[PDB]
Amino acid sequence: DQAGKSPNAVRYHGGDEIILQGFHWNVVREAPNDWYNILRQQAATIAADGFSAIWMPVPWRDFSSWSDGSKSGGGEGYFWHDFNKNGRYGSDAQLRQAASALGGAGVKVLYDVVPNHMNRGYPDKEINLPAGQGFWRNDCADPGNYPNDCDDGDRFIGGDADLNTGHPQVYGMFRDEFTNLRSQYGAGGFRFGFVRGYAPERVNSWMTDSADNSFCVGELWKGPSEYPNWDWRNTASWQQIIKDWSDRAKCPVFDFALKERMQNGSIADWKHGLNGNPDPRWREVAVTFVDNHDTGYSPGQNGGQHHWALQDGLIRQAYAYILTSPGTPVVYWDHMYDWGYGDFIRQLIQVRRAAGVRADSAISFHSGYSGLVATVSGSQQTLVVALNSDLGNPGQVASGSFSEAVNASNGQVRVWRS
Ligand SMILES: OC[C@H]1O[C@H](O[C@H]2[C@H](O)[C@@H](O)[C@@H](O[C@H]3[C@H](O)[C@@H](O)[C@@H](O[C@H]4[C@H](O)[C@@H](O)[C@@H](O)O[C@@H]4CO)O[C@@H]3CO)O[C@@H]2CO)[C@H](O)[C@@H](O)[C@@H]1O
Ligand SMILES: [Ca+2]
Ligand SMILES: [Ca+2]
Repeated sequence: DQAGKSPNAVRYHGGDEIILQGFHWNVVREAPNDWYNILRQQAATIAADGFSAIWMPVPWRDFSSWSDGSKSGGGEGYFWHDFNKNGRYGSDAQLRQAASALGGAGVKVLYDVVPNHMNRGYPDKEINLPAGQGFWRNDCADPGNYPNDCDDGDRFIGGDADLNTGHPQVYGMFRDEFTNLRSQYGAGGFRFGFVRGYAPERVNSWMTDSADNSFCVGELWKGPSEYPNWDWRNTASWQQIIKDWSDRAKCPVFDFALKERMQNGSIADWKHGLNGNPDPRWREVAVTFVDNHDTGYSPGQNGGQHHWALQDGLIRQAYAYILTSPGTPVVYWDHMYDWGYGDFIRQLIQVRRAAGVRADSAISFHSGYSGLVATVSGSQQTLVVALNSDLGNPGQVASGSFSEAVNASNGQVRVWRS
């Protein structure tokens, strides 16, 4: 494991990580209070599969509950009331045992953190911030969903649970808990959620104070059409918007530009994600993914959230693309361990490592064929990747001598290495 910051000081931890999203939406309902025991038990496997890091669920306890007729949810971590670690995924002691086993197997533990809001109304919680002290967004006039005096980012729904993350006491609180996660729970980095809710610069401060040389990734899911008409972003590309956030927070960013193309464009169009950017400074900060607990399905209740899921017909193509390309890839728990894409992903992880593909490796796209044809310059080998393509052999598009590395999905997924 390579451990530094990028040339622009972005915290991509060497640019060589391969992350597993360590949970699905329905885990708290499917294996109540047992998740950490399960992960503890799977540690050796996760490490054997080739993952360098695991994205853990929010460790802060969440006893929330909601019902929207058919749909219902709560307890997943995103509506926490406390920093207490005895929540729906397991106890404090089990968490420590899981983190210790993962770390012991050499898998860095990244914690999902939600600074934007908290379960304000929760009757019994250890964190009680009164009103009238500027601790809350609604302590100030709130015209709509844009920054106000008590909150420099968007709000979550009504904004009534939004914290003034910039308040010295709120900043501090989070800052000490991050430090806590690092010293007592083996945290190797963080996943910042709902980054549109507070300033980018604040994530950099938190990273600076608590875990400067660690890995971080921020979730910025906000289209151009969501910015005011006068904002440069209202007319920017998805790439530009996420790139900008990355620049300010000094953290890699989830590639929603790639996700958007996978959903709305054809496969040839996948070259328009951040990870396909010709400028190394742009592609090395992209954290690529096929689906997460928000966009994808999950085993169990309601099929999970499935807000923007990739149809089954592009799953193998999608994993072949992120696993062989620039940016830092993330594998969703379910595709790996529930749905049987495990052996296929294991092979692609081995191909990526053997070719020495990393965050900044170059990528060149070929246009004389159907599908997506790309040449990836790994530090150890060159790969030719052909997805849903009429390409016949690697020599038609690359110089050198190639061997087959992967041939799946009836020739729809083909990978060759020099
Ligand atoms: O008091 C604040 C608000 O409280 C009530 O809001 C409810 C929402 O209506 C529910 O839909 C739900 O929200 C979920 C959300 O649906 C779910 O997707 C998840 O979101 C995370 C996301 O997974 C994650 O990746 C991340 O980065 O950010 C998202 C936001 O944290 O979790 C949410 C929280 O459980 O629950 C809330 C709270 O129960 C109320 O209806 C509102 O009117 C009120 O403003
Ligand atoms: Ca690394
Ligand atoms: Ca906010």
